[PDB]
Amino acid sequence: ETKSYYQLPLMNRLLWVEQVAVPDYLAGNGVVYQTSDVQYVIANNNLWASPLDQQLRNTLVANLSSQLPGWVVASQPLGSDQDTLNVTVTGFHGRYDGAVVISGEWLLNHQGQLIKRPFHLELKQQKDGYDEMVKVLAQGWAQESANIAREIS
Repeated sequence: ETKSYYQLPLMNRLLWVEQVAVPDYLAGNGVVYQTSDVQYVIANNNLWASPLDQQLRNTLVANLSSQLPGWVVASQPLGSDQDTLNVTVTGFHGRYDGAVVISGEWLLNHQGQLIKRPFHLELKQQKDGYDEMVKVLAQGWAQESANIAREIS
């Protein structure tokens, strides 16, 4: 009966982070739990406090800002000569064995020059429950932000 809501915590050269694309199964209200090799279930009582695609974008901006001191990173356009970052997140969920999964692809554009990279991370949840699942998803999303920053540097 208890309803719980979740938020990912929020942490020159110009970098505009565009809207993060997510598929339908991750774009609902509920956090996703993969119950088997084939099935992903949307929780009914454990929900994102704001749209996951917005949370992914805002935390990516904050995470990138903290590791790129020579850059200005924003979710709103910054300048005509800016670089752009477009991300698709195809996995962002817990799994029946205690793993959490983060997957997708990012595309950096500098005046038409491109770097396009897939990502896939899997982390183990140490304690049970949706709180820990989301904590570990946020940790993995921060790790992916570090991967992108290392490339951007």
